[PDB]
Amino acid sequence: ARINRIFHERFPFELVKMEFDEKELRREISYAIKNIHGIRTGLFTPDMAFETIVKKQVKKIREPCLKCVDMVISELHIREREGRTKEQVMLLIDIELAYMNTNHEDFIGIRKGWLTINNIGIMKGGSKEYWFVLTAENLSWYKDDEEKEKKYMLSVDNLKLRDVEKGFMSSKHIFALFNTEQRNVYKDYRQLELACETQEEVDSWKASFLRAGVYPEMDPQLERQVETIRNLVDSYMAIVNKTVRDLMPKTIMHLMINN
Repeated sequence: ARINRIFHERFPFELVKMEFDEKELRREISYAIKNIHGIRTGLFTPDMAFETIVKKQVKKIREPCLKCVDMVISELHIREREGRTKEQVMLLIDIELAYMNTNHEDFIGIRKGWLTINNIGIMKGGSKEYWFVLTAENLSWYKDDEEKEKKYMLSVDNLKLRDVEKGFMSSKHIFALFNTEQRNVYKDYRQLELACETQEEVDSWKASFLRAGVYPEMDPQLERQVETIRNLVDSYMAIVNKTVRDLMPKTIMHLMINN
């Protein structure tokens, strides 16, 4: 049975092969919102945009759960018991689809790093380094990784993202945050041309800014609704994986091995 225990701790590997294309998840969230409103208008995000995307991904779990039962039967009347152990695995998944419990270990119940300001004003020299935290809502500056100072901030929206021309440092690739409707870019430091340690870091920052909602150098509302639903789905599917990992061995131990 030290082989069986590997299954109970190899089954977690099958549950992470269930890959999906992100742009297909966003596509289905969008069509879900539109079909839920119907003829009406989108004042608030509907619940079924969350419930029906989650219910769709949970149904994918039936397969690996029934693989786990077959593997354990290989290691081990045992056939007649297989007819009863697999009902309780299907019936446990059905129960997961019957009700959506949002009261625990859920949101209801994005990028960090050091950035250097390349352009320095008349009152300062060298370069200015600060600890930067990016969220989907706002930008914040700090003097250290402890994130205690809370001195400068920028809005994710009403802001634009751009690359830079030739002449900027190549050893510390520089991007820029800027506005065109305002002269002062959220306590601007000479157009906020910020250097990173590597070019890959800049690209990752640009991706995070775009995800947050920074405009590159239905859509305004639908994209925010799609993003909100996507994050809520991920957090709730983390719960569903923990429950399945911890309930499969006990269902097999009770119904098959101990009998």
